[PDB]
Amino acid sequence: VSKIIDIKTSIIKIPLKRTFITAVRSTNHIDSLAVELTLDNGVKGYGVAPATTAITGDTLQGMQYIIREIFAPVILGSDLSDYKQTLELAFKKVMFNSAAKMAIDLAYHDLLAKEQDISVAKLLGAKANSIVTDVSISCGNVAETIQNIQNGVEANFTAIKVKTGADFNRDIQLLKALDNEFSKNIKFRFDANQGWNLAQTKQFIEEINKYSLNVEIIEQPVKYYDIKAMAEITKFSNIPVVADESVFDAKDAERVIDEQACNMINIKLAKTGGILEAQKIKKLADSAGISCMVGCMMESPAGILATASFALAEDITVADLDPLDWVAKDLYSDYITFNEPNIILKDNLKGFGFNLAENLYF
Amino acid sequence: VSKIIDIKTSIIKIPLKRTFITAVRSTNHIDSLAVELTLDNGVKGYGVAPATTAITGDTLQGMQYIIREIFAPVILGSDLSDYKQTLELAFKKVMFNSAAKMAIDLAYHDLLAKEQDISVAKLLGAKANSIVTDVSISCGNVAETIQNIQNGVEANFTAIKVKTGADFNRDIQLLKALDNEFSKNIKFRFDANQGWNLAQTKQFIEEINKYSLNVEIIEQPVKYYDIKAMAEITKFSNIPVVADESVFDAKDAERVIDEQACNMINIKLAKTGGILEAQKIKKLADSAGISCMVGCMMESPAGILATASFALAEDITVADLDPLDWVAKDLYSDYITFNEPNIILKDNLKGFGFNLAENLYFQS
Ligand SMILES: O=C(O)/C=C/C(=O)O
Ligand SMILES: [Mg+2]
Repeated sequence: VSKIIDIKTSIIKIPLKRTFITAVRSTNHIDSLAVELTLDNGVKGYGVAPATTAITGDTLQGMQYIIREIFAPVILGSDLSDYKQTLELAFKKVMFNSAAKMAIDLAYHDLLAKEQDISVAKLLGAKANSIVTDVSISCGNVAETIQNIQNGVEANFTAIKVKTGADFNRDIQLLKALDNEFSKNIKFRFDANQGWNLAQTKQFIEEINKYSLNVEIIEQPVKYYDIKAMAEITKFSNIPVVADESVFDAKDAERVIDEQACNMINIKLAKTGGILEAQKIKKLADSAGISCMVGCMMESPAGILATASFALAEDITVADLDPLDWVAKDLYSDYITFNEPNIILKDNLKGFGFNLAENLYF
Repeated sequence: VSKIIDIKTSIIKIPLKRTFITAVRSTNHIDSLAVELTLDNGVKGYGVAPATTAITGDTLQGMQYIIREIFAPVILGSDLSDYKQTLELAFKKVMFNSAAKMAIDLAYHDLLAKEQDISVAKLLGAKANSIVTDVSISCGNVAETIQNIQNGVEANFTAIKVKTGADFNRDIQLLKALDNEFSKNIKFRFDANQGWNLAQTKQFIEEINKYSLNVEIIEQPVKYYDIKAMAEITKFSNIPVVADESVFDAKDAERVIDEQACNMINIKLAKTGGILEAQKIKKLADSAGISCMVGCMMESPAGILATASFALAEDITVADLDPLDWVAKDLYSDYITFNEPNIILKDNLKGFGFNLAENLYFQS
């Protein structure tokens, strides 16, 4: 039987086509750690995860140490077929650092798929190859935001993720401008990234209802830990409420289900620590009648591919996967065609379908 | 008006005299990161935090990067007196990594006290200089466990923290041996490190009550996130239930208070990310009528001194501060008198008094 006999890691930095600015940070590149697992039959698997320290607490340096010194001793010499057990044993030695776990989990799935000579998407049960993404619009003044949205529509996106929560007055006034400039064929997804309080959230919802807008979701309006407010907003709202930072893992999902704190969960592999835990969330959500979407960090097209593979296998059609729009096409053109707004997996790939040759070998 | 003009770090590795084993992990050593903040008047201040990856997720490598590349740009050039808003802005850039935050928070407190020519304990409002600690006992077979406790008793410890949760059958059998070997002048504290399930915890508490033992606390019997079981256990138990891993920060404290999920919170600076957040927890607990104790990771004496200084200032008298007993005396004797089981702060130290630059080479 196949055993994992080697583990390597590599830091990969990808340039962005434009400056990416968040509440805490500004950057021109993506930081990623890649891991390579080698079987004793020569087959190599790969996984790639972002270090988004502000969200998951991961750092490249921490991930590298965790994988080399903590996970590796558990993994080396183990049978591939025992992966579920090996991963449970390995991950229980580390609190948090979900992105480090993601990299390992993905590499394992790459191995499992390659051993069957299929794609990871196929391994996971996917049939369809294509998923629609929104385009993500950064915070800004009303004028430039309206323009950014217009560029998105002209680029063929009909689903628009509008970031809010930085300036509440701006968020409210934006609604008037949206109602004037756009019809109901454009659908909006707001993500406040924890920036609103309870009263503000209610106001924003009421304000939406004063206009005629197609608004699909209100995402993470309040602090990740204020589950009471999330439940109250979910009850108050006529628009589906999405838990993002409130849900990393299956036990977080259990809490928001128990407390009725959202209508939909935004699953991100960098939060879940990869595909196994993401599957557990989807299963819990299905049982509870809670819908799921998929999302990502500003991260490698490799992570996007893994996420799209998971969503296609899980019948998740709502996706915020835009980072492909931020990087050079030739980075992903071997495994993905992005014909906006469609992310389309290429045919006949083995495993995920990307290799690290340039980073690891050249 | 003093301004922070440099930030440097050094790794510290310390060997343990004996093996530390809990339900979560086993180790013979402590890995820590020390940070040094330099003021423009030349005064330096220090903090030290453990990398206990299985508990706080911190690593030496992540801590180094966070402190030098993430926190440092926010801190460098800032006025010392701006510490509260500087730490708030810096800490917002990093989710988790509470031990990295502890190191920086402690270094700031060292500076604050030094600038007033007093000890940190004095800065925080302490009156007393002495706190009593238990000694903790590694998971192991019954015979070796009894021997370790006997060692502790002969060393003058009367409060004994017994690690459980690794082997439940052993845990139950041990109670019989304790009852046979020790009087009620010995006070036991059980800590399962999350290792039991709900049914086991109830059975253990029932078993305790079949014997004659002086049992002070049952600590974190179940998973950190099973707040429902913690509440059920708290309501079932005649013994105070302590939340440890269930409470890192003030918002965790609010949750366990709201859900009646413990009788007491074990405050650790490596979980809170330092003194400022630990003070917020204590205040919430006081308002809720919930008691606090202080605890630690298996960590350097520098973290122990910082924690004792906080406890003394907050009128916290219940302490699991034992790592001094696991390491060479000469590591702490500059700043602490440990007349077991009493941790006594030395007189007339400025700031904490760690004296780290003497033994460590700090680099930016
Ligand atoms: O593993 C440690 O460092 C400490 C654990 C505890 O005392 O709870
Ligand atoms: Mg979001």
